[PDB]
Amino acid sequence: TLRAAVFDLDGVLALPAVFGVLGRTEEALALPRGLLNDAFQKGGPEGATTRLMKGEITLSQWIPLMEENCRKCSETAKVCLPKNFSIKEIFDKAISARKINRPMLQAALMLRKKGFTTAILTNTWLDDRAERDGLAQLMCELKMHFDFLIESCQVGMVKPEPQIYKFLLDTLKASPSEVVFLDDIGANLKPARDLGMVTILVQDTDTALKELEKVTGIQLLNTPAPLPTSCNPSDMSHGYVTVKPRVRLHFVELGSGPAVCLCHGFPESWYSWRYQIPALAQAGYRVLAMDMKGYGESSAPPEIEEYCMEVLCKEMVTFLDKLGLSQAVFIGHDWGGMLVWYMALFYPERVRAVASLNTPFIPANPNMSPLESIKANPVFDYQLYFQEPGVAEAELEQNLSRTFKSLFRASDESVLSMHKVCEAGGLFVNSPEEPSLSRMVTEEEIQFYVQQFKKSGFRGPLNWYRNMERNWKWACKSLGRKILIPALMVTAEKDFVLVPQMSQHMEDWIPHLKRGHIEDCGHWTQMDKPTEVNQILIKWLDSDAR
Amino acid sequence: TLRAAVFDLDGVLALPAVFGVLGRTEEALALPRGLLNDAFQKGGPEGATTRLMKGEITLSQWIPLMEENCRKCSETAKVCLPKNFSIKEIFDKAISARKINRPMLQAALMLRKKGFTTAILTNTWLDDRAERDGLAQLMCELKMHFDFLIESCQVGMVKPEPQIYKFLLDTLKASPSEVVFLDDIGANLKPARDLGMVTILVQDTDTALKELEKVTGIQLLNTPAPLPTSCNPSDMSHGYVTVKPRVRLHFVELGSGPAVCLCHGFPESWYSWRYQIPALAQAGYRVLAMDMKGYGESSAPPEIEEYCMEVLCKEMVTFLDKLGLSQAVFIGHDWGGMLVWYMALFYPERVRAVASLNTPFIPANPNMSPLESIKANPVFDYQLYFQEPGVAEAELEQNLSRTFKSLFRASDESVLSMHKVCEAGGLFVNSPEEPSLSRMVTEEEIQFYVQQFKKSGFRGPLNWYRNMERNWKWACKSLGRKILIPALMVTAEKDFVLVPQMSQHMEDWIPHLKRGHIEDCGHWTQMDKPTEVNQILIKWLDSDAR
Ligand SMILES: Cn1c(N)c(N2CCCCC2)c(=O)[nH]c1=O
Ligand SMILES: Cn1c(N)c(N2CCCCC2)c(=O)[nH]c1=O
Ligand SMILES: [Mg+2]
Ligand SMILES: [Mg+2]
Repeated sequence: TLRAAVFDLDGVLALPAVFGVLGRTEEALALPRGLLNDAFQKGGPEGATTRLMKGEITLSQWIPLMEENCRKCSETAKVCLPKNFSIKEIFDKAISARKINRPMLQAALMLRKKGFTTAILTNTWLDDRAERDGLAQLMCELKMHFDFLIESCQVGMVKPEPQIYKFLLDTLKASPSEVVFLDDIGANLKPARDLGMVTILVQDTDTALKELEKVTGIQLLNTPAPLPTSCNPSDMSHGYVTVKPRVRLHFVELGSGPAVCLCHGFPESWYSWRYQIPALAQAGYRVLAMDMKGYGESSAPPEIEEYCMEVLCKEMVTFLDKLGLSQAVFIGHDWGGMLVWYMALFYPERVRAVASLNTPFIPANPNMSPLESIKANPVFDYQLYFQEPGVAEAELEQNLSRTFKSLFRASDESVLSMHKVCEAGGLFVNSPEEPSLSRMVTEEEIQFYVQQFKKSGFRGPLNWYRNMERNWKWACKSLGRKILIPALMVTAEKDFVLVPQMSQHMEDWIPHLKRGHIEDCGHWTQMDKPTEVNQILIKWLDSDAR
Repeated sequence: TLRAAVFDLDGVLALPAVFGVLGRTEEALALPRGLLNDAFQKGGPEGATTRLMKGEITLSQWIPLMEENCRKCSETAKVCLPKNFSIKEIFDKAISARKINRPMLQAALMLRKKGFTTAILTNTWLDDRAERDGLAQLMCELKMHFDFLIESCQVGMVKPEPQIYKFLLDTLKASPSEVVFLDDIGANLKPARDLGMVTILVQDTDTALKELEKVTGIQLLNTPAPLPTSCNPSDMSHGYVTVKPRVRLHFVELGSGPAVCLCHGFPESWYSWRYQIPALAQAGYRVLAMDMKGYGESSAPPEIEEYCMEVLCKEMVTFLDKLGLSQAVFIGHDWGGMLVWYMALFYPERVRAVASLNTPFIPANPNMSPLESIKANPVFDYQLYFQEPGVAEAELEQNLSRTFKSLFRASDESVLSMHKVCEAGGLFVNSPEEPSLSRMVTEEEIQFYVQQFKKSGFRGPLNWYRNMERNWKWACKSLGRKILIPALMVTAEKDFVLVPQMSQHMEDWIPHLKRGHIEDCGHWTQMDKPTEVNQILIKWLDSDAR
């Protein structure tokens, strides 16, 4: 029967509440108990604060009204306000003090995931203070997780007036007995209750979640640790830049602050960074998640040499130029990892910082041809399989579902040995027709990649492996150099190809190199361990790219 | 015969040159004359500096090599280097000291405009210093104006080695006698001269321009003040955001730093900001130039109410939300101007600063219906003409060329009175079939707008005028408020509709309002006076949005 959950903001989705800054201030300053609260509510439905909450006047216009209220209350209470008493100051601090109550957001997220319509209904104000960005940020971080946000000052109504609850019901398209509504103010519950809504009086969070959990019959408390926020492809800003006549690059873009350019591996997509994109934006960065050349909505010319590193890097430079970016932080995985190390080596003026997941930096060997080098590691045999134009294409294109469902698997779920791929005749010769779904991905996610690869298939992506000689000769030019810009290498314990030991000599070429290491993590790092990837990246960005 | 011009960077396109920081430093510090220069060149083709300029080693690797050179030179000159002597320090300062030599860039721009292929050919380095962004910025600002930039450290060759000039010729696809090449170092000219290139030894800029002007037969010196940099539509990053199921907004995006969202008027385009887009990026801002709803590559639903202010503003808010932007600066012109004032009034938490060109803020009159209000000004008659769906569409769509060529004219070139448009039967009933081209626009520019309006025509744009009652009622909600965030109103002397006197009472509603005023400037502000618009905006952004 319950179909919808509605949350207040102050004291429910965000803590501490401001009403409790009035109380704390009165104490701190030894003012009569309740004095500030009395000034706040002065005049009831006709007072300054209701005008504020209804959108009639802005925060800044209200501040001196509260001021006057406070003087009038202190005069009748026959006390003096303290020299330097300041409403602006009290509220500035209160508004910046208040953070998202994570357990409550997590319970709302959970209810939405099992099918609840969720809404935030709040008494709030039009904030024109110099410091208003703070609150704008909070509301953005919160509102994205909900079906609706109803704000008193946008609708001209306030809790507890009954018309707002009618407006709520109509927005939900639900009847009162389908709604649970949580608030920290009992008078605000009363009208919800009159209509027959389940209402929860929120004091400490855990008790309200207990009541919410009992009343919905869904686990909300003690639940396992949830994944980071993912990206819905059709809610993203999509960007397109032509870097030369036949080639346009596509990217998804989110957030503001230093530019951070994300470069995926083979055979992937911008969407491989779906767990990192909202977290890095949230952390104060401008994320640009690419489709690399050959993929998704980026161009995919047929010719092998279009995909050598030299050209790929020059095109990434052109990308910054057309976007008007003097630098970006470059973070890559797998092939995207090899590329960013090259950006570091050939265009350090354009790289604010560099990081790689899985892909080590190993200088080219000027004496050994890369083909020969490759034969020296049984686990790189798949690379030789990939050389002959057409062969890997036909296997990889034959059944896209099975391709992604076979590749994208956690380390304890593998279905492809990387062993003697050439001899076997294929990458999948000995894996199922219909693979089971990895714990790492939903069916919908597999299908996005399938739809992406329907545009150009595997020729462009495979081409990235078909320039071993050209990249070797180019890389040899850089053997005298070191990487001396900020740099982060992230190893993944259970990547059986890019093993962590392959990265061991990196400090000889990158002496100030920083590291993270992720246990129990296979090759598809970003989706296998998205929580730990995000922590290691944000911590490194904040300390080394900021 | 001369088809190509080639410029050096240090001492030609950028001043002061660094070689002249070696000289200045020796003086400043009372070291033997030439000592630093000797350490710099130590070892000639095999020395640290040639390795640097060839890309073998990075700037940071080079610094201690120069150091050692300097010690060895001071030992043989039997002098002491000064306590705290520091190469890193000397070059940090030198590299940040050096700016674009504007008269030289302006001469290159001019030669390119009359058909020269232009190139920058420079001895430079792979810069990995903590401060490398400085140089990255300079190179970006410079390189966009040229056909090629050839860098010693990317090609593995250096001036004066002859192979670089051969590489130059091949890049130009020109023969030596078609090339003028300018350098401040005579030894670098010598090989150009051996091949039969016109060469110019650059000491003071003006003399070299005199020689360049005589040798090309094109005026370069004393030329009139050029326009700001414009945008080539196909070199821009194009962005797309879906704000709700039927509506996607298109924008062009350039630069990094605080977000600045540009909102054009009727019947315009993102491209109306082509003169401001490169200047504001260059000034340290992230520009987002919209196609507003109804225009260009943004969606254009048929229904009138899709274009009322309330919906338009909510959709702009959604736009920030999906881009992950807590705020943008909003700068509008004409209709875009009315909109940004509404963003200021209804979402001040989301507006970092607001500016309008031409469009004043005039509070809705709660006693007078807006239709009646509109009849009160003979020069708003065109607004009534625009009400009847279909009528203005048919006139405006009939001949797109003539539409834009009639509208887009400077104030002394007008062809349409705004007088009794209804009575006359149209906006163009008494203007030419084939109008002449305004000084403000080239034929190509008129045609971009024509191509844009071929996608959706004039229904969506006209709709912006068809919600006078709905916007009035909405605007009445805001009559108690003031705008107290930073705000800039720009009047244009010769706009005969949005006259400057219409803005006179603005300080009653916006008490800290700043102003600029542009003389001799008609309605199409951004293109009529792009240089003065840019100065007034950058100066206001830098002081009020920063
Ligand atoms: C299971 N696995 C795995 N499939 C890969 N591939 C990445 C994509 C191309 C083929 C190899 C890897 O690099 N490391 C692994 O551990
Ligand atoms: C010449 N002129 C002019 N055409 C306009 N229009 C803008 C576009 C819609 C019709 C009116 C104006 O607002 N001010 C002017 O001075
Ligand atoms: Mg509350
Ligand atoms: Mg020079």
